[PDB]
Amino acid sequence: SKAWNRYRLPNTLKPDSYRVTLRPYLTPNDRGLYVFKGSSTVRFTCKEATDVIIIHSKKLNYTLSQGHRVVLRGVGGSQPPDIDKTELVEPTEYLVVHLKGSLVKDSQYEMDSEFEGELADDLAGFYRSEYMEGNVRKVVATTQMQAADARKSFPCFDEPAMKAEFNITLIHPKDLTALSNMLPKGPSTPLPEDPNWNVTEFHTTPKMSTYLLAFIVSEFDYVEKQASNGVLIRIWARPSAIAAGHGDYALNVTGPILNFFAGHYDTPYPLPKSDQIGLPDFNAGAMENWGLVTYRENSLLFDPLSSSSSNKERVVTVIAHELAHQWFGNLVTIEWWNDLWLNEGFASYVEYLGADYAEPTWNLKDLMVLNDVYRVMAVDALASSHPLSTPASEINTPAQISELFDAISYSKGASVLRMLSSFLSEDVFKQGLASYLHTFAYQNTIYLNLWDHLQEAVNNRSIQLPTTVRDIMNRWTLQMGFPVITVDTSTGTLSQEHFLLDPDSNVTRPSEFNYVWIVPITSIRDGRQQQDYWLIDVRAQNDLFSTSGNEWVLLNLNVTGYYRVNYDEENWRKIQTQLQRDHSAIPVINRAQIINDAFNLASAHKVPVTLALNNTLFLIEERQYMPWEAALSSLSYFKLMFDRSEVYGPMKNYLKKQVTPLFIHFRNNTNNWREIPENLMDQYSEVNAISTACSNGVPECEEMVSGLFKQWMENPNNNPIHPNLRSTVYCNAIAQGGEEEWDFAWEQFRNATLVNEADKLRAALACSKELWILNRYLSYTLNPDLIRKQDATSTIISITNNVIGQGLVWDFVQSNWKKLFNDSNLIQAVTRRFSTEYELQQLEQFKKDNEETGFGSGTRALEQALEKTKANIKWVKENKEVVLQWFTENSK
Amino acid sequence: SKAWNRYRLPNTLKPDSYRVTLRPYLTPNDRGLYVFKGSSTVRFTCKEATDVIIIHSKKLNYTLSQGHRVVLRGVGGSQPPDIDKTELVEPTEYLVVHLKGSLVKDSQYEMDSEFEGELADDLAGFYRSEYMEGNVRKVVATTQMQAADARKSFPCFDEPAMKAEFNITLIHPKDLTALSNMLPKGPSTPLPEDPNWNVTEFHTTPKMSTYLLAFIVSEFDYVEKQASNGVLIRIWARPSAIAAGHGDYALNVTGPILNFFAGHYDTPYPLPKSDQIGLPDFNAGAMENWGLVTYRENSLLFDPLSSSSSNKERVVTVIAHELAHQWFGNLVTIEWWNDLWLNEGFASYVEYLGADYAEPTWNLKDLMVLNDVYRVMAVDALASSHPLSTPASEINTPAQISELFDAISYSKGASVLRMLSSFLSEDVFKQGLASYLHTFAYQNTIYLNLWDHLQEAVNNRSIQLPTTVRDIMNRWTLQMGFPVITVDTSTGTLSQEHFLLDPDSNVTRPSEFNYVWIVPITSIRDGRQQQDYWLIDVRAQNDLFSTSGNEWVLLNLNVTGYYRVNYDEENWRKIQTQLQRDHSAIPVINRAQIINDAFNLASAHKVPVTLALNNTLFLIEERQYMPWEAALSSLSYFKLMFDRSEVYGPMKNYLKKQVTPLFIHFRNNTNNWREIPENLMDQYSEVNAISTACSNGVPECEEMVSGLFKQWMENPNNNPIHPNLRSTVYCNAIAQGGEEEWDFAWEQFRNATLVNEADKLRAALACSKELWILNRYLSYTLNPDLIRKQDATSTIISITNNVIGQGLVWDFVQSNWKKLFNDSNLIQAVTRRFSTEYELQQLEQFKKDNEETGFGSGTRALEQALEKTKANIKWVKENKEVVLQWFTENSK
Ligand SMILES: *[C@@H]1O[C@H](CO)[C@@H](O[C@@H]2O[C@H](CO)[C@@H](O[C@@H]3O[C@H](CO)[C@@H](O)[C@H](O)[C@@H]3O)[C@H](O)[C@H]2NC(C)=O)[C@H](O)[C@H]1NC(C)=O
Ligand SMILES: *[C@@H]1O[C@H](CO)[C@@H](O[C@@H]2O[C@H](CO)[C@@H](O[C@@H]3O[C@H](CO)[C@@H](O)[C@H](O)[C@@H]3O)[C@H](O)[C@H]2NC(C)=O)[C@H](O)[C@H]1NC(C)=O
Ligand SMILES: *[C@@H]1O[C@H](CO)[C@@H](O)[C@H](O)[C@H]1NC(C)=O
Ligand SMILES: *[C@@H]1O[C@H](CO)[C@@H](O)[C@H](O)[C@H]1NC(C)=O
Ligand SMILES: *[C@@H]1O[C@H](CO)[C@@H](O)[C@H](O)[C@H]1NC(C)=O
Ligand SMILES: *[C@@H]1O[C@H](CO)[C@@H](O)[C@H](O)[C@H]1NC(C)=O
Ligand SMILES: *[C@@H]1O[C@H](CO)[C@@H](O)[C@H](O)[C@H]1NC(C)=O
Ligand SMILES: *[C@@H]1O[C@H](CO)[C@@H](O)[C@H](O)[C@H]1NC(C)=O
Ligand SMILES: *[C@@H]1O[C@H](CO)[C@@H](O)[C@H](O)[C@H]1NC(C)=O
Ligand SMILES: *[C@@H]1O[C@H](CO)[C@@H](O)[C@H](O)[C@H]1NC(C)=O
Ligand SMILES: *[C@@H]1O[C@H](CO)[C@@H](O)[C@H](O)[C@H]1NC(C)=O
Ligand SMILES: *[C@@H]1O[C@H](CO)[C@@H](O)[C@H](O)[C@H]1NC(C)=O
Ligand SMILES: *[C@@H]1O[C@H](CO)[C@@H](O)[C@H](O)[C@H]1NC(C)=O
Ligand SMILES: *[C@@H]1O[C@H](CO)[C@@H](O)[C@H](O)[C@H]1NC(C)=O
Ligand SMILES: [Zn+2]
Ligand SMILES: [Zn+2]
Repeated sequence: SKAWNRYRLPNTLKPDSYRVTLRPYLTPNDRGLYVFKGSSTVRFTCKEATDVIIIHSKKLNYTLSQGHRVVLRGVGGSQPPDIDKTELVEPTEYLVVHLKGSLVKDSQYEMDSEFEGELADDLAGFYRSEYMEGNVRKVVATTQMQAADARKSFPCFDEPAMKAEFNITLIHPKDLTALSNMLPKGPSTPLPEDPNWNVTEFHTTPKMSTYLLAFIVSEFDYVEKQASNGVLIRIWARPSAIAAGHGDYALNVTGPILNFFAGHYDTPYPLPKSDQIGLPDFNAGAMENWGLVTYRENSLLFDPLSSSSSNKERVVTVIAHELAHQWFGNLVTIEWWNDLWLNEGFASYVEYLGADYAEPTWNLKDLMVLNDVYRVMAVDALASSHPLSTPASEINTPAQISELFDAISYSKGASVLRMLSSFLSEDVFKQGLASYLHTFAYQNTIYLNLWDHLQEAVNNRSIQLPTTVRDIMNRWTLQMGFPVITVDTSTGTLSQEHFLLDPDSNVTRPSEFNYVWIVPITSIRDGRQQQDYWLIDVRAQNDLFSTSGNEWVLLNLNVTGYYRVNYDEENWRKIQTQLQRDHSAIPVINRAQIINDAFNLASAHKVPVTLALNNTLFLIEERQYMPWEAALSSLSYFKLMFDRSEVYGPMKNYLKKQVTPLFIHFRNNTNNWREIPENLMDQYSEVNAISTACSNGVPECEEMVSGLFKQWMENPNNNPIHPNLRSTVYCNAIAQGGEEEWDFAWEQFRNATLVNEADKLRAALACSKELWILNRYLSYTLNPDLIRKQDATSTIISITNNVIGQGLVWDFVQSNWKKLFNDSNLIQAVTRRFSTEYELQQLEQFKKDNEETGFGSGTRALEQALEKTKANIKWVKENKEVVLQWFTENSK
Repeated sequence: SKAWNRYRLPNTLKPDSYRVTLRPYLTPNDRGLYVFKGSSTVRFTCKEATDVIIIHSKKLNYTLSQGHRVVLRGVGGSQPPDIDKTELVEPTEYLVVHLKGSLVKDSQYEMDSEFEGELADDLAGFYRSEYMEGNVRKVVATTQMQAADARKSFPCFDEPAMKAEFNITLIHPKDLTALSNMLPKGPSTPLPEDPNWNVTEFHTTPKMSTYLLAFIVSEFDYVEKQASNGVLIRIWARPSAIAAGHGDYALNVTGPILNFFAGHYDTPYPLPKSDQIGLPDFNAGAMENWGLVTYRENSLLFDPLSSSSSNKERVVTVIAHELAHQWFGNLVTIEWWNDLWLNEGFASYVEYLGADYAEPTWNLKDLMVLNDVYRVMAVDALASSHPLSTPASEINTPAQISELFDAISYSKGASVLRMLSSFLSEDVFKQGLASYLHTFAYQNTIYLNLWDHLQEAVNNRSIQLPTTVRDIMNRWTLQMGFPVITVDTSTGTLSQEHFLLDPDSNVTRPSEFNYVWIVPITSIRDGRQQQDYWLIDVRAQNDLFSTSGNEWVLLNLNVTGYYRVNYDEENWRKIQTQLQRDHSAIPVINRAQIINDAFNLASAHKVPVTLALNNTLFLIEERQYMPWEAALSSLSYFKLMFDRSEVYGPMKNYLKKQVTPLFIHFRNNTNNWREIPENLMDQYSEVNAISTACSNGVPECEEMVSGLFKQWMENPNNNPIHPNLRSTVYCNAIAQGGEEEWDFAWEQFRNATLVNEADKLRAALACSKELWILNRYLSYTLNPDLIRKQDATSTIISITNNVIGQGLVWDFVQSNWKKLFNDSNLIQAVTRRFSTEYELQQLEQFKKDNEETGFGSGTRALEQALEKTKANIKWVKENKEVVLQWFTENSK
């Protein structure tokens, strides 16, 4: 009941501005520690009389000044009380300054601090990243503040609605460049006590959130170009990468995307520059720090001679995502983390608009169906999912915050925005967004603020909707999950219900909306688009959905809406007949839909599993990427359920049959692998045909990959494998080979100069079929001299995806949990095969054994794993015989 | 405290003779059950007045007669009390007849019973075995009584010291032959109620134990020959096997071995015939029933065109073993099961004398070192081992009895007899045994009775020993374990201590002998045998064991003694120098000894592990079977400890290097696999070279086995693989191949006509590297339509030996224990890889979870698994780095 034991800051104090001086030491001290020393003054306003200053502080040591950890001074004549004592409260991460009296309402004060922290290799706060240039160790001081680590670099009111201006000074070796959000204010000057160091002050930032600050000291090089909106773009990276031209693609796209967004939203980018910088050690994909956007090397750099088309797509989309955040996150910021989707849903959707602008021939916007809609529907069909906007009172700790950086906030966020754009029209949507951005510039928002501005646009344009934007969109935002819409084409009746993969699962989170949605329904009849419809009730009838004779209908054209569709068996049969007659008559995205929806419906007991399997029969003559990818994504579940069972042979036999003609088509079309297709989707289709053919035993594919890899081994400096094919050739050559192939690939990995090439090798090494080799590799993932800490969990996950790595990794996780934790994606990956009572009991015991240690940001993933495991046991029992028989009877 | 709740029969009643009539029904009844109906009268003597008749009865249903389950009558004027009531007490397996008064001391009585039981497919008591002749189902009624199942066929005083004569009548279909211990008494007559059945009475048996009775009804055929001692031998088997000539080898050897034993022990076989019969369904290897010896088909039948030399050796040794029992077990019988070694140790040793007689060119007696001494030293180095003669009061239940049919009773029994023969001389030994057999014919013995007769021979021959036979041999019989004898060749000092694989293990069983032995020590100096020595104390000094200059000594010539030997490092170094200079200077058995002892000493921390590994270096030029087999046996532990670890590659690389020249030698010597070596040991050496080369990655071996198997697949009716090579070619071709090879081998298995061929295929199928295939195969082992119940556990063990089958089988055992148990070798096999705290905790939880179900005859194996797992964790921690480095540095 003491304020310093509660996780949210009091509302009594609100900062105005800060100055911060930080000095990283890039050589270890006598104790072998890398440290930084700093000072700060924060000016703040008392909003309500209080005798305590509660401010965030994490892993900082204070130098005493005038008898206490801090000094408190008046501003504009205020006369603050004396300090009694200070304390550091570790759980809530506060410095608590107990005062001898109360501060005065609507008065200002300043607090000065002098402090020191570790420049750790922990990827959080002010931290160190390392690389080698030949035999010379290069050490970089860099930052990652989001969500709650700005407090690990200096004391601050570290919540996103506590916006302030920041005056940053970096003291650094004179040979190294200091970078921050803003440009330097005047020249750098020698430090008086030691002229081997420079003092670099930066101009004051705009009013902004603490989680967006960045401080970097390095000897990076850069390329640069003024963008057409007058903003300076620089791409910074290790000197060898810049000299090799690997920053050139980022330079080609960054300024043009930034200018595109500024124009599209009628809202200028207000800062003089936007630096993009690639770090050797970085936790997430990238981070949108305002003026100094940071990236993993693999998300920013690109080598036209060794990076794949998929890598190129990653670069432009991640850049577009980070640039989208300059508007959705930086200029306008979430009030609190519970509404994270206002940042992340927007950036995840808007990234495709930016990438499409930069690369108009690629057709990327379409991939959102796979990358966003279907990615998130897997978890959002669980009773243990969570709403897009969780109630703010439930999100308090750093672990609970971290947990929200998930498929819901990103991918469901993007999907619901895609749907909204569709029913408003994009022109009306962007009009409402321009108004939103203008109104809340330099401020913070909740979900209701967005609806108000979209409503203003709807009202201006006289768009008629069945109710207000707020009431439609609250259904998609405040309750978890999504509906299945079931059509009876005999009568034209539609109904909706909350779609649950397990009908038996226990939804315990109440919804004031009763898990009923207001649903925009598009549709086609025999390939022709019909009038749009709004389903407002649990059930309705309309002749739009009635058919007679040979006619079929499909709902959700191009899957713009966040919902699944079921039909009566007769309409499904007509759809299957269409797929056999001329599959091109159904839009490509809807061919993906038919497959993906039917597999999920089968899990939920809404269609027979043989109906979903029958929907894959036409794939033998499908050449498009997307329907194959949707099928392989759904069948991934079958592999997880069955790859340790009698069902697996027939399953592989079936996939071998379905993919062989496609594999042969590509063998011929590429002139025996000499060329790659012109169209991006065809390039992806080719990779999937190869991967699928090889995984399922097509002998020509096994011969091809082993032959190519052997040719590379014989000529290591002349890699004969096209970059697009490397991941799959490397993985399958390692799977088909033995110790000699593995060791070759490991040495290539250790000696890698490109992160893209290292990443492909690192995944490939997990493809060994030999248990002893997987165990040895597991031991390397934990050694930061061998595999970078940023990549440890990724590599462990690659091992667990291998059927032979399953028991290995699960036993390792159970055995080492305390050590791993104390010193989410992992839980999800290691548990997804579970389909037995034995495994369930292990998982329940794992929860019990580690309840005290806690599961931190993996807490919800554990609940979800328990729910899925229970569903899987029942699903396997119900389906194993029918599935075995189906694959056996259809694979010949 | 009621006698009927105690496991041992009272001493109040002792049977004299029995008549038993049994009638099996070889077609199912209306309820689908196969049943047998029977009657019995037992005549018994009251030794002490009692008002209860406690007699064994298991799974029998009684037909009421004169108002009770049985009728009690007087003999020779006795006048028994009326019966009050009877009860069946299931735990102790008794029929309990409560009387209205007491029986009279030294009077006789008769008890009549009429009963019915199931002719189950459970391999115990009177049971059914099944085979197909074309499409016609053949059903056989057959028996297995040992230890405690005679009571499952008729009520009896079912303990081995309750000897009696038996008068057996079988009522059977007129077309089927009835067989029992004795020959028929007069002609068979039609059953009056139904002339489709014959009534066959057999002559009275000698006085004998209930566990030796046999009753068989079949349409088997036979071959026959009168043996030179006038005894009729017949070999009986399914008609197709006999017609094919597959009983001919057994006929060649059986009579001659029987006559050899009768001559050797100066003790005639007293019965008119000895039938050998091979059953399609049979639990153990064979069973020595007096006059009607039963066998698995794979232990009796032999096909010169498809069976291997190893199979041939199995046939002659198992026949010799069963014939040895006619003297050691049947004529003279253990008093109680605690002294089982008096039957099984003798048969296990004497089998080699008989087999050597029949096949004098094979040199089999030598293999006892591998098959007996080293087989048992593994378990007898645990604190949880047990003495050869366990105290009788500890052995009470059928589970505790069953448990004693183990490596101690068989192999340690044989080893201690080998040692005894060596120090007495065989001539003195057999003189004492002839006296033993003469004195105790038709009676029962304990271990002390044997020593008394051996002493009589020693006394007659004036053999001088350091004490009596009893006092020497009690050290080897009444306490578990064996000594390590450590020699300091600097001073000629020897000492002994109880050898424990884990120095930290807790020996809780006290020994009145303080784990000190009296040890006969043979020795050689530079290849020349020295005078024998007796170590009587914990330590001694003698110049026999002192060396100077270049001389070396070795103790335990040809490993006649049941002990391990360690030396000072200097003598070990001279031994290693001898192995490098001219390994032929050390007797072949002692080359096996040097290897095997050093590996075990290394586990016990008595020598560095690198010393044991260094002792294998000379194997690169070793061509003899035995030292290689001893090395591979010891290295099996390294494989179990390391085949899921980084150590395994270097280990395989080392074995590949060591075996390649031998593999190439055989490739050349056999004219590229066209021929097999003439000498039996060389034939075994060839198989081991192939197995080892293929398991460890010799490319010429992988090519050879895959090529041969493919050639067979292309010509299924013309198998190109020599029988000696089939097990290893089949296993490695399956491991190297995929689903197509596996499926070919499975269909060959299902269609097999020879048990020998089926057995090789059944083992080979467990060699798949694909987890899904092993899981599918696991599901077949449990289906009695696919794999015979007699072979279920064997096949499961083959799966668990595969590194990929480890997690599979262990999880299966944990998950299905209650079901498996309620509806020992398995425990030992599934746990032998355990070397981690994680696995230990699983094992401890497994014990806890199933404590109530109990572990029956697997109880001691579980205690041993716990002890070994704890030792393994420590051993891996202590040795993994040094072993990794050694294999890496020595494999190049
Ligand atoms: C971070 O740097 C900025 C920019 O230099 C500082 O803002 C400046 O602060 C000064 C001193 O407070 C402002 O002048 C004063 O304004 C007050 C009204 O609040 C007036 O009563 C005084 O007479 C005086 O003129 C100045 O306007 C302001 N400049 C800008 C552009 O806003 C800021 O204080 C720095 N913060 C910290 C903690 O160092
Ligand atoms: C199993 O069969 C044997 C052999 O037929 C039976 O042994 C025979 O039993 C009879 C009747 O007891 C013996 O004759 C009797 O001997 C007693 C002395 O105990 C004497 O007082 C009577 O005057 C009478 O002669 C006969 O000697 C004996 N034969 C042999 C060779 O031992 C045995 O009884 C049968 N057991 C059962 C339970 O059916
Ligand atoms: C902060 O102080 C603690 C406690 O004295 C010390 O262990 C730690 O090393 C200090 N951190 C730094 C970066 O100096
Ligand atoms: C360091 O300061 C000097 C002036 O004192 C300036 O010329 C130089 O460019 C600065 N260098 C860096 C890397 O900040
Ligand atoms: C960047 O654009 C230039 C000019 O259009 C082009 O030549 C170059 O290939 C582009 N670089 C990359 C890496 O795509
Ligand atoms: C709506 O129209 C009003 C009045 O013309 C205008 O001022 C306002 O900016 C418009 N809002 C939106 C969201 O278009
Ligand atoms: C799947 O197709 C088969 C073969 O045409 C058909 O018999 C079966 O009914 C289909 N399954 C369903 C659920 O319609
Ligand atoms: C490792 O990479 C270096 C530098 O990029 C290259 O020169 C060399 O060929 C590679 N080393 C090996 C052993 O292949
Ligand atoms: C013995 O009786 C029990 C109980 O009535 C019955 O279940 C069982 O089938 C009987 N056994 C035989 C072989 O008839
Ligand atoms: C059955 O009995 C008859 C005499 O009744 C006899 O001739 C025949 O050999 C007997 N057969 C068998 C198999 O016991
Ligand atoms: C049995 O002995 C005969 C005669 O010596 C011999 O010809 C035959 O090969 C032997 N049979 C077997 C199966 O060894
Ligand atoms: C020992 O000798 C006695 C007297 O000659 C003889 O009767 C007895 O059978 C012999 N015993 C043994 C075991 O040789
Ligand atoms: C094993 O042999 C190596 C190489 O000759 C030697 O250095 C080492 O001492 C030996 N190990 C032992 C325990 O003697
Ligand atoms: C199975 O064995 C039979 C009878 O021994 C043989 O005739 C036939 O060739 C085998 N069947 C197959 C399919 O190989
Ligand atoms: Zn983002
Ligand atoms: Zn035996």
